[PDB]
Amino acid sequence: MRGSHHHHHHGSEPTTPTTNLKIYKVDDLQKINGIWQVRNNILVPTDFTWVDNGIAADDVIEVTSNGTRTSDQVLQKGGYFVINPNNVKSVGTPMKGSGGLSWAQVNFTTGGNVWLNTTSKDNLLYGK
Repeated sequence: MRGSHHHHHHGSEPTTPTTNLKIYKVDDLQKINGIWQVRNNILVPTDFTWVDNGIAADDVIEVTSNGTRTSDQVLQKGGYFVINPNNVKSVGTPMKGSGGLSWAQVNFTTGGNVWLNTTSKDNLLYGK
């Protein structure tokens, strides 16, 4: 209503950043909560709370071994991926449960809440 009208477009000429979102490991992804969910042996040795600790793959973007973002467009487990940071709202507070480590609530685009073994901040961002 009040000053709520404002349209803007992005840029088609992105420079060379220094914080490239390193690869993830698609160790196991299932149709979870009506949304494809992802797991990696690093952040998900096993037992990714499909509930919310599982990554709604839709929220992320599968990259190729070289780190190529959105190569196929359709996520698939058994490889690697990259969580679209732009689809990312933020990286939330961690919680110990999926095994014993630290799994943090990251706020993604579609799945909203998406947990990941947060035993590394560069984990989500980079996959550490």
